[PDB]
Amino acid sequence: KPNIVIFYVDDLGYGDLSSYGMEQAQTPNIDALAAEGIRFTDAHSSAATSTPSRYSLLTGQYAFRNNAAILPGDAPLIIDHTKPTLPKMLQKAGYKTGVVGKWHLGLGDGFVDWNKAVKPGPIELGFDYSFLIPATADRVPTVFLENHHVVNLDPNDPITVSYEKRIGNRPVGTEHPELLKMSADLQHSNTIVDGVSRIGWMAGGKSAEWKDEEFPHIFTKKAIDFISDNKDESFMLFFPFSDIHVPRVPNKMFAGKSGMGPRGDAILQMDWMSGQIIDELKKQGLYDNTLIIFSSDNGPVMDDGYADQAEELRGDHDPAAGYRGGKYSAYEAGTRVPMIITYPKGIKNNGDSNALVSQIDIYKSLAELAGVKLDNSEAIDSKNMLPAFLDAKESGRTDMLEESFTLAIRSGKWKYIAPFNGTTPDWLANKTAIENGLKTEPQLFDLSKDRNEQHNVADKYPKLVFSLQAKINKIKARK
Amino acid sequence: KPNIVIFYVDDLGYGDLSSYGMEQAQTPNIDALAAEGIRFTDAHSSAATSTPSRYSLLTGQYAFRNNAAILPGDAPLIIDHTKPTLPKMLQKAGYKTGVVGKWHLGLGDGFVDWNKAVKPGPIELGFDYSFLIPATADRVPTVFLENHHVVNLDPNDPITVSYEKRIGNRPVGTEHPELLKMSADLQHSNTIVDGVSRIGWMAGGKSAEWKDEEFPHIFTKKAIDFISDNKDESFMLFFPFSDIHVPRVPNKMFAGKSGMGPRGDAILQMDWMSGQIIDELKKQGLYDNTLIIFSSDNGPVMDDGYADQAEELRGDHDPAAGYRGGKYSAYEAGTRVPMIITYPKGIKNNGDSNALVSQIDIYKSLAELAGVKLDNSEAIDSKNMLPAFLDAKESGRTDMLEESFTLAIRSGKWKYIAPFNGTTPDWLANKTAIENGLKTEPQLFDLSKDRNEQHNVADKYPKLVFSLQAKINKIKARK
Ligand SMILES: O=S(=O)(O)OC[C@H]1O[C@@H](O)[C@H](O)[C@@H](O)[C@H]1O
Ligand SMILES: O=S(=O)(O)OC[C@H]1O[C@@H](O)[C@H](O)[C@@H](O)[C@H]1O
Ligand SMILES: [Ca+2]
Ligand SMILES: [Ca+2]
Repeated sequence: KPNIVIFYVDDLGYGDLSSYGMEQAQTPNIDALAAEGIRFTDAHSSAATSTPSRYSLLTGQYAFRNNAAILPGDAPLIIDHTKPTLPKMLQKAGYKTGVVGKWHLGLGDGFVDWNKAVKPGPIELGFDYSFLIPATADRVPTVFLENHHVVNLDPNDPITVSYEKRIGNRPVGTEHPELLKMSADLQHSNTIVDGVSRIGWMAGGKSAEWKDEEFPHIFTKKAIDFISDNKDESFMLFFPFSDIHVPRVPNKMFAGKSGMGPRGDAILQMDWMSGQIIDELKKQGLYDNTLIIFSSDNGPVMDDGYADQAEELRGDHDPAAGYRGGKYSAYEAGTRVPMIITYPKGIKNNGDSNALVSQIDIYKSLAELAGVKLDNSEAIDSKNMLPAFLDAKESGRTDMLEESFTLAIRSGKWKYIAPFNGTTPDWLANKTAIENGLKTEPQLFDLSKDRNEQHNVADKYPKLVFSLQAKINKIKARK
Repeated sequence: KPNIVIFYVDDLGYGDLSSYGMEQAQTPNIDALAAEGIRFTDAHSSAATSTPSRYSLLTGQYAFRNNAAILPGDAPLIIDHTKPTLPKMLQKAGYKTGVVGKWHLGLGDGFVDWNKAVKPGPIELGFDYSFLIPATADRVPTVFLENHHVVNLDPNDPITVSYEKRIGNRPVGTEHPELLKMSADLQHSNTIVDGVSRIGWMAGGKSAEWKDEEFPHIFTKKAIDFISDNKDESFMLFFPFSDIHVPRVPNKMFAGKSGMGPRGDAILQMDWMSGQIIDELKKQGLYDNTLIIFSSDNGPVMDDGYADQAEELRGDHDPAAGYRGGKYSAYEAGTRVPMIITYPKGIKNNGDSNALVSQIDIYKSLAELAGVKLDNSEAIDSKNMLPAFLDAKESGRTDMLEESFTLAIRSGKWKYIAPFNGTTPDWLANKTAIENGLKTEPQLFDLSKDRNEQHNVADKYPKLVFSLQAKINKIKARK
């Protein structure tokens, strides 16, 4: 039974790898995986934002089924811990499980006292070991959580977090721009730590504050500690990167080296972080009997809140590589992300694969790998794609959901986006460089003639529109 | 029968890899090789300069036995095309052979007419295909030699080359500093090509003129085509980089990216080119039955002829990694260079290896691997080291010669340098930033206690000094 490692990059776009087209900088370590293994060209995150994609990846359930949406850093755990989870399925098969990186699935069951035992958390979800950034890099609280406790927390300088009003004695970005390494939009202009303002306020916790620049070393180290401690048994590591999420404050090992600014330097950081872990697996002789899944939680974004020159220094770079949309979108670039799989022992055919695969398929696929029988209720929306994960010649799905602020479905070459008639959060206004694809009219595209989704042919094909819409409706009605 | 790829870097120091301690730049493709295979810490080129090390590589025979030393671009071939070579030996075992990169071994047998079929050359030494820089990048002729003919030669505009006198209409660096990308010493201030002045003068051949900045594309493209043409037979690629020899004119992809200027930038270019070919083997499915040898032709130099900010932008980087000497030197860093070997289908044990081994042993090791018996008189100074090469727990040599302007020998922990009572090139006086170990006294070091050869114990060990000189004497006298 192989080891499992899931490299999970924050906001990595389809074209954000040199093995997926990037010319202005290279990602040699990740590029090496694609050369050896299977490079997926029609693989998808379950959603176009973070919290819902992670929810599906770990539960095998569509995010809308529990209304999963981008969370604050003090939100309660959105996964019901009394139910099967992907890591839980693996412990069953005898795996040691661990997660090192950004969480963003919630913590606790109502009110998080950051100075006491924090639970339910990952450990209650079937992870033997955890070391987390609570939410995202740009949200408070601004600390690491190891298993059930905040790291380097001092009793006499206790932590409190607010998303309602300003608390504590830390400067805030709006009032002290001279303390800011980069300027930030109003949503991101609250409590300053390590010269960067964040979303929300945090009081206390000086001993426990993180230093963004120190991430690549902190997180690779904990990972390697986990691989070391558990090398004598079957282990699974979930490594959700904070990179390349804002704020991009890359390490000086990378800063200014991509020629694309902090966004590009962050891609570089990710690729070096990946390499440290892969190479350790190589040195310790674990690599050949390890299945590595490398992917992303959603599509790319340039300016996501900070004045980090992403647009000014982008040049010719296209982080979606010719697909319409990006982060937050129902268009292909919202969910169509790099996925690369390596497993020397088990891959029958290396090469590029265009199997229609969604990250929600990982659940049942690993189950088959681990030899675990699933309940009829466990991972209901998941499908076994293990053949297509190990053979670039196998096909994957017939049809596939993509979740955004609306819902969209792929059925072969067809791309349908259901009409949206709700309201969207105020911060979405900031992201208009990206076409979100939310219209009150139906949209239908043939990606085989129209890869970029520029020609809506729903008036040409009402037969098809009605069909695919009922499919989305029927999916929502699955009981 | 495994394929064989030899990556052979120019002037690569023991510490010019982050897998060997380099901190100011990252060499991920080469470090990935190190992590998977065996990383050698006591591995040596035969000599502390280019031509002789290359000579002992292909002949399995010490350089002094033919007075082999750094050659001008118009020197006749110094390897006897009538006698066996490493490529010829491989041809006996069925391999399709090729060399892409620099040569520096000489061409022809006296007068080279560059506008006609150049023979003898690499082809008569058992190479099926060759694409070459005839000498060094800082040496005329600045053209490519493909098999027996100059690439993109226009017969109306014939090439002539001289190292004695100025010929032709091209400007020289001594008259036109305004035309240069960087300033040079007077040795390197002759003919200007692509905005860099060379050693010696070249008339004619405008269409053949290469461009340093395109070297990575041109040469990785000829290597990959060589592979992709012979993916179906057993083959061997000798891939002698011009990186990182002076002039350092890195492609814009790497310019300014290392922090250490052109010298470090050439290291990044080296690594990118390695990954291009590594990734090719992996994509075509060849990697697992391919043995890769990665090493260097001699130790490191900072300033070697051009003003390229090597020293200024060094920081705290030590290319000799604490070893004494370097390029041209009789001290350890003159020959002790990085060496790495992978061969997924053959490596017994991976890891780090302190086997005392030399590049002269690659001949007889490969002849075991290819199963070819050698004459009593073939590769006579070569020894089979295949077990140390493929098993990180295996040891190597009892003794080992090191060649420079004097002779030295390693004898386990012992290092002895034979006194030097001779004369040296005026240009070596441009190289005094490095200690060359040329002394009229004998030198003895216990590398066990004195890694950086600081304490000459010739006085404390008169009998040992006699024994090791004696062996050097006996080694010269081998008929
Ligand atoms: O990948 S995500 O965690 O979904 O990104 C979360 C996003 O939420 C938005 O409200 C912020 O303006 C963004 O700056 C970003 O933090
Ligand atoms: O790497 S080597 O080919 O050994 O170096 C040859 C050297 O010859 C010397 O005359 C020059 O001053 C150096 O610039 C360098 O070209
Ligand atoms: Ca995300
Ligand atoms: Ca050299």
